[PDB]
Amino acid sequence: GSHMNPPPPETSNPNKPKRQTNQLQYLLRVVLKTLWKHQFAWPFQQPVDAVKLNLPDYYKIIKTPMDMGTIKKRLENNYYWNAQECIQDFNTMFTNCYIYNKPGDDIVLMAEALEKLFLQKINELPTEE
Ligand SMILES: CNC(=O)[C@H](CCCCNC(C)=O)NC(C)=O
Repeated sequence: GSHMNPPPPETSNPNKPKRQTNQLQYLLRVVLKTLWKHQFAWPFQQPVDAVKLNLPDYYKIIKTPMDMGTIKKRLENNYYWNAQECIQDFNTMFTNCYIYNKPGDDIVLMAEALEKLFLQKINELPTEE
């Protein structure tokens, strides 16, 4: 894509420690699956294209971008060490939306719907086995 968008967050790195846990499996099979198919997921399914959206300040404001396409690939590629690393990426995605956009805005209402669902599912994250 455009040189004015940053490289997306990495989804592979042989230097990073990785493991599968039952909590990470739940984050893929239950949490990400649930959020991904929601009516309001689409703005979150890939990195923000600030060029296409005509938002040239987006990567000046948001210095820790994150999206669910990145999270999906990180889960599928077993990139994470633990559930906390994955939960933080979801938390980062939601907070970026709330920092960059205004309380009334369509994208904020969309994020809030996804976040409500996320919280329902994380409250049920299984005991680590
Ligand atoms: C051109 N503007 C849009 O398309 C809007 C606003 C997008 C803001 C950037 N994305 C995020 C996730 O913060 N997207 C809608 C309203 O769904």
